[PDB]
Amino acid sequence: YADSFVIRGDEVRQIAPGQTGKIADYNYKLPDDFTGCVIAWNSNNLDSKV
Amino acid sequence: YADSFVIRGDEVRQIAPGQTGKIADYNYKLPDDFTGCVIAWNSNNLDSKV
Repeated sequence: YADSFVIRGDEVRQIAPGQTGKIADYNYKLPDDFTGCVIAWNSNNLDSKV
Repeated sequence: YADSFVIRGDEVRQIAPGQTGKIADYNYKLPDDFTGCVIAWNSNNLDSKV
Protein backbone atom coordinates (compact mmCIF):
# COMPACT_ATOMS: atom_id res chain seq x y z
CA TYR A 1 0.00 0.00 0.00
CA ALA A 2 1.31 3.45 -0.95
CA ASP A 3 -0.29 6.61 0.42
CA SER A 4 0.68 10.13 -0.63
CA PHE A 5 -0.20 13.66 0.49
CA VAL A 6 1.30 17.05 1.37
CA ILE A 7 1.53 18.59 4.85
CA ARG A 8 3.27 21.34 6.79
CA GLY A 9 6.91 21.21 7.81
CA ASP A 10 6.25 21.01 11.56
CA GLU A 11 3.69 18.21 11.29
CA VAL A 12 5.87 15.47 9.74
CA ARG A 13 6.63 14.24 13.26
CA GLN A 14 2.91 13.52 13.71
CA ILE A 15 3.17 10.67 11.14
CA ALA A 16 4.27 7.95 13.55
CA PRO A 17 2.54 5.07 15.36
CA GLY A 18 0.98 6.05 18.67
CA GLN A 19 1.22 9.79 18.02
CA THR A 20 -1.20 12.56 18.97
CA GLY A 21 -1.88 15.98 17.51
CA LYS A 22 -4.29 17.34 14.90
CA ILE A 23 -3.65 15.29 11.75
CA ALA A 24 -3.29 12.03 13.68
CA ASP A 25 -6.75 12.16 15.27
CA TYR A 26 -8.63 14.05 12.54
CA ASN A 27 -6.96 13.45 9.17
CA TYR A 28 -4.58 10.47 9.09
CA LYS A 29 -4.24 7.84 11.82
CA LEU A 30 -1.63 5.07 11.75
CA PRO A 31 -2.19 1.64 13.30
CA ASP A 32 -0.27 1.04 16.51
CA ASP A 33 1.41 -2.11 15.14
CA PHE A 34 2.10 -0.55 11.73
CA THR A 35 4.90 -2.09 9.67
CA GLY A 36 6.44 -0.32 6.71
CA CYS A 37 8.27 2.91 5.97
CA VAL A 38 7.63 6.66 5.78
CA ILE A 39 9.35 9.05 3.36
CA ALA A 40 9.08 12.83 3.48
CA TRP A 41 10.87 15.53 1.52
CA ASN A 42 10.82 19.24 0.75
CA SER A 43 8.64 20.61 -2.07
CA ASN A 44 8.81 24.33 -1.28
CA ASN A 45 10.11 25.23 -4.74
CA LEU A 46 7.24 23.41 -6.47
CA ASP A 47 4.17 24.02 -4.30
CA SER A 48 4.69 27.65 -3.19
CA LYS A 49 3.73 30.81 -5.08
CA VAL A 50 4.55 34.46 -4.49
CA TYR B 1 21.43 51.34 -19.18
CA ALA B 2 20.24 48.10 -17.58
CA ASP B 3 22.38 46.18 -15.08
CA SER B 4 21.50 42.75 -13.72
CA PHE B 5 22.89 40.44 -11.04
CA VAL B 6 21.93 38.20 -8.10
CA ILE B 7 22.67 38.98 -4.45
CA ARG B 8 21.83 37.76 -0.96
CA GLY B 9 18.38 38.51 0.39
CA ASP B 10 19.62 40.81 3.16
CA GLU B 11 21.86 42.93 0.89
CA VAL B 12 19.10 44.70 -1.07
CA ARG B 13 19.40 47.70 1.26
CA GLN B 14 23.06 48.12 0.24
CA ILE B 15 21.97 49.07 -3.31
CA ALA B 16 21.23 52.75 -2.70
CA PRO B 17 22.96 56.08 -3.43
CA GLY B 18 25.47 57.08 -0.78
CA GLN B 19 25.38 53.69 0.94
CA THR B 20 28.21 51.74 2.58
CA GLY B 21 28.70 48.06 3.30
CA LYS B 22 30.57 45.17 1.67
CA ILE B 23 29.04 44.80 -1.80
CA ALA B 24 28.33 48.54 -1.95
CA ASP B 25 32.05 49.41 -1.86
CA TYR B 26 33.69 46.29 -3.36
CA ASN B 27 31.38 44.93 -6.09
CA TYR B 28 28.83 47.57 -7.12
CA LYS B 29 28.80 51.31 -6.38
CA LEU B 30 25.96 53.76 -6.99
CA PRO B 31 26.96 57.35 -7.83
CA ASP B 32 25.77 60.01 -5.40
CA ASP B 33 23.95 61.80 -8.26
CA PHE B 34 22.23 58.61 -9.43
CA THR B 35 18.98 58.96 -11.36
CA GLY B 36 16.97 55.95 -12.40
CA CYS B 37 15.28 53.10 -10.59
CA VAL B 38 16.04 49.79 -8.87
CA ILE B 39 14.08 46.52 -9.01
CA ALA B 40 14.56 43.47 -6.80
CA TRP B 41 12.57 40.26 -6.53
CA ASN B 42 12.72 36.71 -5.19
CA SER B 43 14.42 33.68 -6.74
CA ASN B 44 14.32 31.16 -3.90
CA ASN B 45 12.52 28.60 -6.07
CA LEU B 46 14.66 29.22 -9.16
CA ASP B 47 18.27 29.50 -7.94
CA SER B 48 18.37 27.16 -4.93
CA LYS B 49 19.13 23.43 -4.97
CA VAL B 50 18.76 20.80 -2.26
